Amino acid sequence: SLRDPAGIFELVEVVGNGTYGQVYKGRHVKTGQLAAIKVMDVTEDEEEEIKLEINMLKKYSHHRNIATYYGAFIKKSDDQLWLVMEFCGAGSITDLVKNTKGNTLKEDWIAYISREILRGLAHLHIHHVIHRDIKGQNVLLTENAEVKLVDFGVSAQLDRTVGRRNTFIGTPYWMAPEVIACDENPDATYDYRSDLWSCGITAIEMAEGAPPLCDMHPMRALFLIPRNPPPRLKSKKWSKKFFSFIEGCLVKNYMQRPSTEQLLKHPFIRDQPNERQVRIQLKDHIDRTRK
Ligand SMILES: CNC(=O)c1c(C(N)=O)nc2n1[C@H]1C[C@H](C1)c1ccc(C#CC(C)(C)c3ncc(C)o3)cc1-2
Repeated sequence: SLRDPAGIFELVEVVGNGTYGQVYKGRHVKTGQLAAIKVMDVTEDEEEEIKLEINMLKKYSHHRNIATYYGAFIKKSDDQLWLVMEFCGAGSITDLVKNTKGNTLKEDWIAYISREILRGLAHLHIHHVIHRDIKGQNVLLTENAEVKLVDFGVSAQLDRTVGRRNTFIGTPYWMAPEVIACDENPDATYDYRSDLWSCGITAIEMAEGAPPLCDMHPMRALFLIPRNPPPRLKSKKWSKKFFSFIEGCLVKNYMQRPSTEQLLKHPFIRDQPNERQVRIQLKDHIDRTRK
């Protein structure tokens, strides 16, 4: 039932990569409006599973902190599946830190971005959806400094032979301990609280420019996350509220880790006086980097 994108959408250039496939800057032919397009090689037997993934994307993307779902297309050739969503022109928060002097963001910026992540997560969690891949690369900015989540998990449940696009393991650095299977955790599953650990790692990334364990081989990092104590910010310059926020996100045992609603009520998230100027400071930084 998925039509060919010819005359509807066109690919302009590559903007990045997912765990599988590539993400392009795309254009709606008739209006010229931009859209981001996730292009992945798919076989004709993957079709039934993809249709189930589509309905999940459509249903839970209707929130201002989640990139909006536009539509799905199959470019016949293996064939290509095109997942069309809202374009977030200012790129990822990973790019934002990398393109800032000293590779560090102001604490009030971290507070604003983290709250927006948490609001997007709260919307997903209330609908029984775990994001499963929160990281700076999956947290995007638009031209008017709006924060949007991308690439929330839509797979599994069919017991089938997992399709090629779902056979890859991404980066481990933002993974919660409980998600990594070991001798004491044979069936390591995602809990909604696994996203909160990832949110905490993302705040360290905004603060230091890199997640903890960045100097290690990804396989070595995967082994250390379940064994290592909660990660900490290296500098002492940070406020007591920021250290307390990181502590909450990064409670080692997920069983005592706070919920998304509890973390949205944390003073570092809840008490944002300079909220108005932060959004202005971000918009001005977006334009400064663009040119
Ligand atoms: C400048 N923009 C981007 O770089 C940009 C944009 C975007 N939407 O603009 N999207 C991405 N990127 C980067 C590549 C990687 C991060 C990346 C990686 C994965 C994805 C994605 C995705 C899907 C599953 C299609 C989605 N998410 C939300 C919905 C409704 O559907 C998107 C992106």
